[PDB]
Amino acid sequence: ETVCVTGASGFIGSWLVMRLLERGYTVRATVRDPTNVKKVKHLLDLPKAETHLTLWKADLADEGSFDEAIKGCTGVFHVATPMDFESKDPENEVIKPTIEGMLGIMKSCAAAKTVRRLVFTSSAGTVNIQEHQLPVYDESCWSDMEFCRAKKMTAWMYFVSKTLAEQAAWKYAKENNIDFITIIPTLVVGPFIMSSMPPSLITALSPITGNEAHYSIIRQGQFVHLDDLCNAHIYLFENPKAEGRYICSSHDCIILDLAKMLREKYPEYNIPTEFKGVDENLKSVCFSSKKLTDLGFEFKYSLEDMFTGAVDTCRAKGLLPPSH
Ligand SMILES: NC(=O)c1ccc[n+]([C@@H]2O[C@H](COP(=O)([O-])OP(=O)(O)OC[C@H]3O[C@@H](n4cnc5c(N)ncnc54)[C@H](OP(=O)(O)O)[C@@H]3O)[C@@H](O)[C@H]2O)c1
Ligand SMILES: O=C1C[C@@H](c2ccc(O)c(O)c2)Oc2cc(O)cc(O)c21
Repeated sequence: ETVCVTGASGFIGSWLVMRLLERGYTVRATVRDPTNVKKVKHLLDLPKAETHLTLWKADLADEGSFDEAIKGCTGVFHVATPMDFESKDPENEVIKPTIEGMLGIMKSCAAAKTVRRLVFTSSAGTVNIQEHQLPVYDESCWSDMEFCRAKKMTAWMYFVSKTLAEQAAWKYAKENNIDFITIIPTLVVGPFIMSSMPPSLITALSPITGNEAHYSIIRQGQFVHLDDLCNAHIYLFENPKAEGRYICSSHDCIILDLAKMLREKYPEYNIPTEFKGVDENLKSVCFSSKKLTDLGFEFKYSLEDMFTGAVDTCRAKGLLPPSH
């Protein structure tokens, strides 16, 4: 069957396309710019690309731009999203196109008549952005927008756009009887096929690069392997019993435990031993994937698997130095 993957050039998007083509799907992959060789070469080099992959030019900012790609598809994976954390105009450059792009794709789907299920890749930032952290989060939990806008932590604008897009999407879905599923990943770590630094790995490997601004996301961190996440996407698209939101998260630990793991695996890098405002008594915060595992889904990868995959790929591609 024929599925549309939005944001196919990205970290998650490109791996998903790979796994979909591997599974025998016909894939329509969207990108903003098909003349960009660094964005498309990795898609075209995929096994089955010549015969089973087409590229479509589309932007979330343009009304109706996903109309042609979606017509004829039996499913849609909406993975694309504005990823700028440092935007000087957050409302127009990030928040607004995320929500209207999302609703636009849902309408593009309704207009197609062929789409049997829309799978939206949401974000853990729609779940646990509040002042007090619960010990365990599930699918009933939503982020606090007032707190998010006021605190203005790293990625606040991104957290707001994702939260607002998902809530708007559920409203549209309930009112128009659209078979709609969302997947909520935590921090996605692993090897990848794209040629530039995946945004999440800026966060995940902060302990190695010393990027302190990203510490706030991993302070009480939750993680999932790229390949487990993409298999969860395919699983929930194919599983007829699937409904509502699904958390997809396999591990949790505080920055201290993560930095420990990395020092032990990578002695060549300068990884801190102490982090300001963080003690051994800091509670680990868990995202519960029980709804997903209850369906029959199995995670296959460990925290060590994720990070070795990520660092090894970064090295291979010259995105991390060999040592410090
Ligand atoms: N990775 C994680 O840790 C993580 C965790 C939770 C949720 N997520 C979600 O997973 C999805 C993919 O994340 P990612 O890590 O793969 O990020 P990524 O590498 O930045 O991929 C995002 C893709 O979106 C596309 N895009 C950006 N702006 C667009 C626009 N205005 N119109 C159309 N496409 C646009 C870009 O493709 P082009 O530049 O080629 O057009 C980019 O390749 C996002 O929805 C994100 O919210 C990611
Ligand atoms: O989309 C995400 C997930 C996000 C995150 C992970 C775990 C949490 O508890 C949480 O509130 C948010 O962190 C990210 C960091 C990035 O650099 C890129 C992302 O897409 C994300």
